[PDB]
Amino acid sequence: MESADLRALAKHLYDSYIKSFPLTKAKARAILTGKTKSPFVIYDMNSLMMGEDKIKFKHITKEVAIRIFQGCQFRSVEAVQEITEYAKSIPGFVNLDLNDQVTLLKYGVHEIIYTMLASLMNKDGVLISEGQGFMTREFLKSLRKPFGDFMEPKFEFAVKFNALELDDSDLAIFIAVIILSGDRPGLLNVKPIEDIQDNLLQALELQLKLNHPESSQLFAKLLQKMTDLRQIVTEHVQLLQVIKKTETLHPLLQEIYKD
Amino acid sequence: HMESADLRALAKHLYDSYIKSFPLTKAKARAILTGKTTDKSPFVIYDMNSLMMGEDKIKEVAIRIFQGCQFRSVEAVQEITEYAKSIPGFVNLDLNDQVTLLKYGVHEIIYTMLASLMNKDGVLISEGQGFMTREFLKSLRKPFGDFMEPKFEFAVKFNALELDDSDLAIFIAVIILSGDRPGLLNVKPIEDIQDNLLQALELQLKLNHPESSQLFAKLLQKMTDLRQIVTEHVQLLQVIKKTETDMSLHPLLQEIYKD
Ligand SMILES: CS(=O)(=O)c1ccc(COc2cc(C(=O)O)ccc2-c2nn(C(=O)c3c(Cl)cccc3C(F)(F)F)c3ccc(Cl)cc23)cc1
Ligand SMILES: CS(=O)(=O)c1ccc(COc2cc(C(=O)O)ccc2-c2nn(C(=O)c3c(Cl)cccc3C(F)(F)F)c3ccc(Cl)cc23)cc1
Repeated sequence: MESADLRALAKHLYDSYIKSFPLTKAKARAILTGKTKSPFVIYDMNSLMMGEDKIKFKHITKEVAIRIFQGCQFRSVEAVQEITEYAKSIPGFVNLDLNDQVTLLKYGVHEIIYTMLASLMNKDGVLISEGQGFMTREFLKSLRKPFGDFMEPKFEFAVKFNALELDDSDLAIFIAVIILSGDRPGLLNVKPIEDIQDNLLQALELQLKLNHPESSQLFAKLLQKMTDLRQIVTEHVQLLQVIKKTETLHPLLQEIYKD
Repeated sequence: HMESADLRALAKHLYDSYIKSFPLTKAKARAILTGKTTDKSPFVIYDMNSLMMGEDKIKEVAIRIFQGCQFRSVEAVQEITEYAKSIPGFVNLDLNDQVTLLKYGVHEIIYTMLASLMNKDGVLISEGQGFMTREFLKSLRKPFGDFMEPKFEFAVKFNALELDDSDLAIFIAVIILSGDRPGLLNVKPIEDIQDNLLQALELQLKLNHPESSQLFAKLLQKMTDLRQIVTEHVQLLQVIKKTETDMSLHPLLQEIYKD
């Protein structure tokens, strides 16, 4: 692969990335820093009870920490259809065996949600509703019994991840790399998936050297994050499993949020 | 007004979710029913002697058949639910509108998709391994005999249109997104999505059945009939319940009906 072909693959994903996802990282960083119609801030129970009436949330039908929990699930399901659509533009993806496509997404969406969620997060809280809102980390971390400790590990990850200082052109490729993992359980034909990931890895390597020439071994250091990424996704589901056996939904709803 | 290229994209997107969400396609089901094959060959159930043997093979009578359908309907509801999540726009509607669209739309879609498993003489069962003759079901006792046949009756008429899975994937999507369901909160954005699916359905049919005079018009007129048979169906279940008190329904099905 000559440099000309990789740079082309980079723009192809960067362009598709911009179209697929509602709030890019460049906009979210301008909002958080304060360089841009301020977001409505959620810092306690009373302000959330206001933000729902104001910034009318679509997941509203209930106890406070549960409602926060379920609004996240609503946003996750949405992001899953967003990532699914982005995958279709990864050169090669739509030519995979259809079962391999379903498998790659089934297993990759949590690591990619966790990743892109770092784009909307800083030390102190997280952007919501396409940047219209801001929910403080102090508030999320303070929620009761299980719900408090379910929220904080996200902020903890994102603070470490954001130290890498990636932008949207870096992330468009890094995301494509996650999807095309050849070690997902039960793939039928691994070779062409590794073939594509070897191509994206090549595109990721070059992008980083061009876009961060002063950041020694940034490529290696981001690949070690995918190590870290495997751990929080496991933690996550073993924390989901625990919520269910204690806390609470409508049978039709349960099918949507299944898995 | 969407550009032709954008619509055709929507068709391919939906056909692809259809192949992925539903296990027994219509193309496969017509391959079994036609026959001419040795491996794709159903065990036929036409009486009790055949029923007692197929259980070993395919692995009171009318009750167990009644119960087998409901277990199978629950499965189809989970399959349709997963399909709904990929209809572009669906997961972004008001959550209660989502439940409403599904609550009313699943029966209309099972009946449509059950016609794929049907010819004048019977129905595939157990993912195509089995086949149950219409005559036998029609011969079941008390109320249960007349419970099975109206499916065959609608299905023979519907299948005369000769649609394939690329046509049905869109027609199914159009059904889910009906803005005239009881109790929707935001009718406008549901219609907005349905106008695009209608647009996508018209073109697909005009291209895939160019020798079919007014196939689009005739196919929308089938949505008339479907509305009636769900009424008939739920009113015959209600009557069976006041007769067969042993019998229990599935909570997910139980939730859909109470409406
Ligand atoms: C209380 S509200 O209704 O006003 C409310 C609405 C919206 C949010 C923002 O949340 C997210 C936004 C995007 C996005 O914009 O791309 C992506 C993810 C989340 C989010 N997912 N998530 C999970 O638990 C989770 C995760 Cl990580 C991975 C997979 C599945 C899940 C699931 F399914 F369990 F949900 C969070 C936990 C904490 C926080 Cl802080 C955010 C998230 C917050 C509050
Ligand atoms: C005796 S068995 O266990 O081997 C057995 C298993 C499976 C069948 C096939 O049946 C179906 C298969 C599929 C499918 O494959 O997608 C889809 C639907 C039905 C089916 N549902 N149904 C109902 O009454 C019904 C319906 Cl439509 C909608 C909602 C709820 C119900 C419920 F709950 F009231 F039941 C039928 C009635 C007659 C016939 Cl002919 C078929 C069906 C047959 C035998």
